[PDB]
Amino acid sequence: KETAAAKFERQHMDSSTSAASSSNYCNQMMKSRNLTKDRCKPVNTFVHESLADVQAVCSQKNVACKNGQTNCYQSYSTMSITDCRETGSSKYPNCAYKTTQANKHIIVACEGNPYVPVHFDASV
Repeated sequence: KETAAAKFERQHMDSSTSAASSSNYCNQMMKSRNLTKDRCKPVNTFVHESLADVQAVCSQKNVACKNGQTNCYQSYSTMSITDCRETGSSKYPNCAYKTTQANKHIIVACEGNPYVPVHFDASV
């Protein structure tokens, strides 16, 4: 088992780099983090901020989640993220991704005790 919170850090945290390093980035990371094991995860965002910073978002701006639930929060500041988007030539198990760096507000769903991020909802 892996807790919800550990899963979030696995799928979305990458504080070692401040930006989307290369055009290779998503191809390497999606595989490293086991995001291309059962299929190619269509889209995935990595956050290049400190873990304390991303956790703090749970006390920031409360907004509606895409799914209609209300445990979503938006960062007051923009954060450095990298979006990974599956390409056309991407054919499981040979998943292919486009790497895109950006600075945006992230929206995460939080839960538990302590209240931590468990899902990445959107970036804006």
